[PDB]
Amino acid sequence: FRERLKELVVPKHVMDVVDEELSKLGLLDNHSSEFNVTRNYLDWLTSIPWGKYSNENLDLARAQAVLEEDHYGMEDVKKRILEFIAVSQLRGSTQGKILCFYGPPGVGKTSIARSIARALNREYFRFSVGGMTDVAEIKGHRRTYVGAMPGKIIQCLKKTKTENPLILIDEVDKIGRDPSSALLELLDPEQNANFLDHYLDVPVDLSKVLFICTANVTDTIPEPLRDRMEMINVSGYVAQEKLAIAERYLVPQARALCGLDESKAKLSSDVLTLLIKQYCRESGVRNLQKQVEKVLRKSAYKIVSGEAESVEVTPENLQDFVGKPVFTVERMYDVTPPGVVMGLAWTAMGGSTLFVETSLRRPQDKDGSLEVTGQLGEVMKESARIAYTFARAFLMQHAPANDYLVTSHIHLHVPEGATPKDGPSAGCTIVTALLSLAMGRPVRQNLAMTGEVSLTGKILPVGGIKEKTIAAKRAGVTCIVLPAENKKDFYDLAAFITEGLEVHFVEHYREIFDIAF
Amino acid sequence: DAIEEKFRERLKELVVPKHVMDVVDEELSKLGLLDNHSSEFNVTRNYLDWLTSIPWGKYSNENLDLARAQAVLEEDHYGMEDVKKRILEFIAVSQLRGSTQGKILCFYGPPGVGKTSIARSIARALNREYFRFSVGGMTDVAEIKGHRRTYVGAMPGKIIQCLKKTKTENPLILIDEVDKIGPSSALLELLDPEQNANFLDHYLDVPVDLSKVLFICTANVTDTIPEPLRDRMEMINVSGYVAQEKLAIAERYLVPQARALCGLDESKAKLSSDVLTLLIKQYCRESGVRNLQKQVEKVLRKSAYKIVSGEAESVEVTPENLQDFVGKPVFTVERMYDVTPPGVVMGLAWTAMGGSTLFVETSLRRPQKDGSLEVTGQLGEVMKESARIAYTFARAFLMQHAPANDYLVTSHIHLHVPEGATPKDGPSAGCTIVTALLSLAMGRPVRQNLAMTGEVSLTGKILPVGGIKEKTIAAKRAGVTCIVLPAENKKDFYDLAAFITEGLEVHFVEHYREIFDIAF
Amino acid sequence: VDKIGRGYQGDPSSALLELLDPEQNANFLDHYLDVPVDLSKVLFICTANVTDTIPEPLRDRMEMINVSGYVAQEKLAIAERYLVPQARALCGLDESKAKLSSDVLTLLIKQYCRESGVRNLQKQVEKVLRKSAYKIVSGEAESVEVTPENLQDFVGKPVFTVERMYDVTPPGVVMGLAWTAMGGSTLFVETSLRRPQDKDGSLEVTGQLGEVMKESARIAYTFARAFLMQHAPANDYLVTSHIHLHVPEGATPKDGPSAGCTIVTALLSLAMGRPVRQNLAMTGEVSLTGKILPVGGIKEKTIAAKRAGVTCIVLPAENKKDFYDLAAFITEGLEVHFVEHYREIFDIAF
Amino acid sequence: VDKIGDPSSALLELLDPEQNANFLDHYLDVPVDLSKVLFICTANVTDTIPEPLRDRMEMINVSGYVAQEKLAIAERYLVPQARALCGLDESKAKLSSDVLTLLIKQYCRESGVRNLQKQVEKVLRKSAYKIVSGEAESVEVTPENLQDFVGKPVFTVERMYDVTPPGVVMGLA
Ligand SMILES: Nc1ncnc2c1ncn2[C@@H]1O[C@H](COP(=O)(O)OP(=O)(O)OP(=O)(O)O)[C@@H](O)[C@H]1O
Ligand SMILES: *[B]([O])([O])[C]([C][C]([C])[C])[N]C(=O)[C]([C]C1=[C][C]=[C][C]=[C]1)[N]C(=O)C1=[C]N=[C][C]=N1
Ligand SMILES: *[B]([O])([O])[C]([C][C]([C])[C])[N]C(=O)[C]([C]C1=[C][C]=[C][C]=[C]1)[N]C(=O)C1=[C]N=[C][C]=N1
Ligand SMILES: *[B]([O])([O])[C]([C][C]([C])[C])[N]C(=O)[C]([C]C1=[C][C]=[C][C]=[C]1)[N]C(=O)C1=[C]N=[C][C]=N1
Ligand SMILES: Nc1ncnc2c1ncn2[C@@H]1O[C@H](COP(=O)(O)OP(=O)(O)O)[C@@H](O)[C@H]1O
Ligand SMILES: [Mg+2]
Repeated sequence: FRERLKELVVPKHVMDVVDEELSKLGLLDNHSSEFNVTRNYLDWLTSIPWGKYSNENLDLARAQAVLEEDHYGMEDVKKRILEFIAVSQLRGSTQGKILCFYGPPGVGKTSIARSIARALNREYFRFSVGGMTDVAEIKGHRRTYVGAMPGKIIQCLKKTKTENPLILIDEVDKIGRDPSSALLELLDPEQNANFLDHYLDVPVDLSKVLFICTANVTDTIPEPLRDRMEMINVSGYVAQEKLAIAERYLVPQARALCGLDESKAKLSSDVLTLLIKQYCRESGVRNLQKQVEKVLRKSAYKIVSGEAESVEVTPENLQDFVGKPVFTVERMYDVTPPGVVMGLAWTAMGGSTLFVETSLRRPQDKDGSLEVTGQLGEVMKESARIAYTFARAFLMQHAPANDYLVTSHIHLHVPEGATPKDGPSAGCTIVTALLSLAMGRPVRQNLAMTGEVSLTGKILPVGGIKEKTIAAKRAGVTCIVLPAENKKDFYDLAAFITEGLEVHFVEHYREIFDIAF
Repeated sequence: DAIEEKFRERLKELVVPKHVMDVVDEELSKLGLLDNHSSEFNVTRNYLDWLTSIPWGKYSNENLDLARAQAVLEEDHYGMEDVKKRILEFIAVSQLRGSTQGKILCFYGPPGVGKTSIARSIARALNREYFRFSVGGMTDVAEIKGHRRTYVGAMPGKIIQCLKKTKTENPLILIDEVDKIGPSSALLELLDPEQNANFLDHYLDVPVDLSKVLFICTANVTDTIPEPLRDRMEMINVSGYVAQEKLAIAERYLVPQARALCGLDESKAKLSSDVLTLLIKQYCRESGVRNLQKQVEKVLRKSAYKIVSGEAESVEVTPENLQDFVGKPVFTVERMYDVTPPGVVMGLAWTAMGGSTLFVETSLRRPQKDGSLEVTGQLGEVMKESARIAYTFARAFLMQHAPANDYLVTSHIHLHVPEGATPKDGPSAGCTIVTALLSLAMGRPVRQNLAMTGEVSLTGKILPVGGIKEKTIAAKRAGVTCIVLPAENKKDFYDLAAFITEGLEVHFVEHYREIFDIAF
Repeated sequence: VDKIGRGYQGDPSSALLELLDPEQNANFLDHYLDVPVDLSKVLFICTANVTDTIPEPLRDRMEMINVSGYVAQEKLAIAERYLVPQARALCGLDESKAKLSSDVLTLLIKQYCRESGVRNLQKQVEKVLRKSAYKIVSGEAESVEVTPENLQDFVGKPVFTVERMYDVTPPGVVMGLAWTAMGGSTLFVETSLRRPQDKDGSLEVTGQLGEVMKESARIAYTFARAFLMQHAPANDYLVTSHIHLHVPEGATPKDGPSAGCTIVTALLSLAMGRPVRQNLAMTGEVSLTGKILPVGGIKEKTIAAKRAGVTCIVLPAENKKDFYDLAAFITEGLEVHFVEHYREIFDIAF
Repeated sequence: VDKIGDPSSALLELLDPEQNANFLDHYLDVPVDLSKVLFICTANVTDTIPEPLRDRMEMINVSGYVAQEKLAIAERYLVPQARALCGLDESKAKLSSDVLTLLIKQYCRESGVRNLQKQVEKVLRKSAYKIVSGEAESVEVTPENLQDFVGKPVFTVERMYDVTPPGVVMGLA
């Protein structure tokens, strides 16, 4: 009854509400519907914590030791959390921000939230806005409908019993059809102080909550939401990074979940590099986690079934635990013919490498044409047209007797003809492929290039230098050609990502021609 | 019975009209006959709760001191001249007629230019009550007009809830994002001085008097607003700020507020004007100070960390060490061509994020039966048709000027506008395309620091264009020293601040012959 | 009534079919009363902007009567007889403290307020009046006068200033008239040789033309060929030349079956190397054999012609009733020629 | 579980092993420990609304059956149960192996046995009628009268060509 509120610091308006609802409760009689609906209303109103904050430890070094020990890498998230702690110290009060991590699947966006709430000692709640289409799942129903529930944030405040509980909203890319309004008001510093749930009319404060959001790509998020939160990039890992993550975090966790311990089941680091290079193709450690779980589960069975008293997974018997090595190519061409050139692409899942093939379409050396296939977007077809024009101009100025590309009928294809692809990059790639076909020369053998081209030959910047460079390193390239204006993007990469890479920053195509031949 | 007294007491400080009093008496006498357990009693008590929580005569005591209100406005925002002049005229009229009043305004402009915050500043300057009301993406008319008492989940809609929350009958309601409304025929009644005096909410079933509410709508564009709704409300433009205004805003409003938000002191964290100019010029590219606020907050956060953690006792940010806080510059090019080849010409464009500079490149698709022109660069249909017009006029002009050229009628040309991923549109760049074609044909480059904008017709007439301010700013920023505008944009250009048109040798033209004699 | 929601759950425009039945109003059955109520003595008045959005069964029960817009003279009368006095009653000013002379109001209508309604004129009037009130109550003045020179200091910069692209027409252009919501509008039709020689010819059109207008261009091109063949059988222009036709202001979309005669005249003037009469607008749909067919919006087109300084207007002969139903001040100084076939337009224009 | 309608958060809380020990139901005010019950859930597509379920739910994929496995299933489990349901027995109505392979190959090609079950029930109902009415004191189904029981074959010869001319080549879909 009224004892659930003597520990709470109840506001005045909600005090009037609970008083008038107590009057209604007392005037009504038992075993009646109205009695029960008022009972539920008052129970919900007296279950909300109206004045309490969780004791938040603003100690810097302890929180840094907490964060740095349960998650590898991810410097941006930890730096932002430490600055958050510093600002909370200076302000003297417990404050709240709105953050958003975006990155490929399985890079720690969800577990870093839990470790963060453990560091700040706040509570923790998670709920996904993925498939929801009606706003009553957040704002709640109304007290009049036959089945009435107060939503999914009042439930947070009730079960956590706090006013700053670090709500994590997973997967805000997926949104039905628009609850984005309720989302924004929930994620707005001007609409947070008063929330006004639908079930219980009285508003509640949310300006102390720490809203963390996780997405895979920023563009599917509504533009209104793309301004009420900061954007921290959680990036994918490399082979050695994945291996460190595996050894230090995945094997212990999966093992302690399966029941075994360090003696009864081991995984040599060579087995882990096998499960990384071949049995997995990703920028995260999700499928790697599944593979390690499968290995340890079969190990647990072989233990309990009495086939062996301890298992040591080696490269010699990994097949008995996972089967055959999918992904045993790692790049289409090993030695490129005169017509094909390696290019770099990227997407939300991470970087990727692709090739641009050219060929003659009719048997000779009335102008030539250029067929283009490969499920290419409109921008990519226009870039191919620009590349064709500039390649003809360049071949005329450099080898005025070739006559190729002027009388020849060419066909240009980008393999994997099933997957669609777009973008203004690979213009320099298309120019290089056409010129190498016209000259009958193959380009340097481990070489990838990325960069937009213009009708006069200038090389314009591109995007996603980090992921493209990761993919080029993984595909085993030694040289790489970039636009000169992406130097600042390239030199933000860690020192171990750009070790065996010979880099060239160019402004005009003549430099790319000098490099590729 | 005590609820009869509670309802009859709420209407003591109110001057209730006659029809509302009739409805209240009927509903009270009806409530005095129901059973406290039936749903009829619940719905009648809800009706009498909503009927008495309307401020039937309660007005707020507005501040009508012009000097006090001007001082309030001038110390909350910066340079919103038209909005402040409008509110001062509003006060002047309310003072000259002695009674309160209501209007329906619409502030429209690019994002982040303080449209939705000047509303709160005005509500404070006027001593009104402020209410937020978002309409973007709304689809249900029952949010404006409500449902009957009959239905279960029945609320009286947003305006009645406003009147109940603000407790005054002349609040300031900010109908936000009327250009993105999904439903809009209810607003035709909400804000229409004819019907406005008797607004019928479907729940109350008794008309309210919104004739003294100051409605303020915000939008980014006026093209997506229905024509009658644009006919109802008054449009007031809130344009984006130039670099100097952005600097003044950062120095006066953004850095102090971000220090307050980060819990700093002025002695601890300092940002010189050079650092702020560097931010504005290189780390953010938009019309209003919205990303600049984020950059300032980031710098101050990293300063707070360097202090609390124990690095230093004071942080003094310089244009040198600014990298250690926000990283490397983002927009440090300012121009694609330094010396234009014989076939490229610099044009001007603009968007909601300010103005831009783009070049029109041309070249030969085939060596040395007529010619063709292939255009690429993600051009809209208007831009492609302008390219066709430019091609035809360039052919005719070169025929009349150099009759023995034979170019432009026998050559196959490719025309490109770089940044091939960016979609472009608009009838301008006609003169730019004509100049590109003629320069490629004659083998001559244009004047070296020259930008031109203007729609061309089939006989060579230069027609007016839009966004002279933004194009002029972008040309000045890109190091342009000669600008060629249409003659009918002369007043648009001369109504610009003196610090924009300072070092620009401008030329106003009517026919293309004048542009040709300039550019060559 | 043209804005009722036809939602997934609810179509009230079908429940109106009983409320507005001239014969079945006498027994209108409400679902709460369950007793028919005689409604045949009620004066129902509906208001709409567009008529086609009302279902035909419903549109048949109403007596649709039209409330047209206002021409400049009616707008000036409305202003100085209802708007300025009401604006003064609102802003609490007096006739003696700020006077809006008829010259100022005429200029304000001519340059700023051009649509059919009278709702923007109200806003400009009260803008002037509130700026005067702020000058007065702030002590910057004790009385304000608004003249046609300091008007731009009150309302801003004019919105309409040119009214005419070409003042003297070259051998390829010809003036046509259009219907707009902001009064009428004048537009020209430019034609130009596209290739360096006077294997057949071709016509390319630009200017954001609708489908009906492109078809009108095709028909006008065919008839222009036929007419120039019968008239000057040795011209050979329009048969082997590559023409480009442009309706300037290439950003705004334009449509309609009019401008047939305009396009024929443009092509013929280009072929003969002759400009048309220097103050001559024309409008009319042409057919494949040359017949000039009726058009719409005669009031607006005539207003726009008279406003752009046109002295000779040409209309189809079946628009004579439309033209002579216009007020006396609209059609007083215009030499109008009504035509049935195109040959008459050719004789007028040359 | 993917045909569920708030029941989503209710299940999300129920399956949780930290809220498992205290499951207070609205009828019994007394809590009950459910930390010893074993929960299994089945579905057909993993495109249901809650994603944090799939974080706690361990997905296992039950693939289809090739024709041999379907025939073995039909001979061992399906036909006995259908006989039990129709009241027949192996002496009265017999379904040989070749007729079952024919039935699978020409009528039921999906990944499950939902269609083959209805087909064998159809055969057994026709057989029950034939033995009760008196057309035959015992029925023997054979690949030359199965259509008299189930109607026309659904699938066909599967080879448009037997010997390919110079132009045509067989691909697989
Ligand atoms: N001239 C100015 N003076 C002071 N502050 C300003 C000014 N312009 C913008 N701001 C600041 O910008 C911030 C946000 O601006 P606001 O959200 O009002 O922009 P907006 O135009 O409403 O954006 P949107 O159209 O997207 O709603 C406010 O905190 C405000 O202080
Ligand atoms: B480039 O950076 O623009 C690049 C060119 C690529 C087609 C060789 N495009 C991409 O990488 C796109 C993403 C994108 C970039 C820029 C604009 C629009 C889209 N990714 C892909 O095309 C792709 C295709 N298959 C697999 C992975 N990624
Ligand atoms: B012009 O004013 O028409 C201009 C031509 C430009 C492509 C050289 N176009 C634009 O300025 C458009 C805005 C617009 C104006 C008029 C009608 C429709 C649209 N802006 C852009 O195309 C653009 C492209 N890239 C970056 C920024 N703006
Ligand atoms: B005509 O009367 O059809 C005319 C042809 C004009 C392009 C020379 N068209 C219009 O008047 C249209 C309205 C219309 C009337 C009748 C049928 C279809 C359409 N208006 C416009 O074309 C226009 C032109 N410029 C600006 C705005 N509107
Ligand atoms: N640095 C890391 N240390 C430990 N675990 C990691 C790390 N990076 C990723 N993981 C693993 O990734 C998984 C979480 O991925 P998540 O961020 O949920 O991806 P998504 O939400 O995009 O599917 C966890 O199993 C976690 O163990
Ligand atoms: Mg706004």
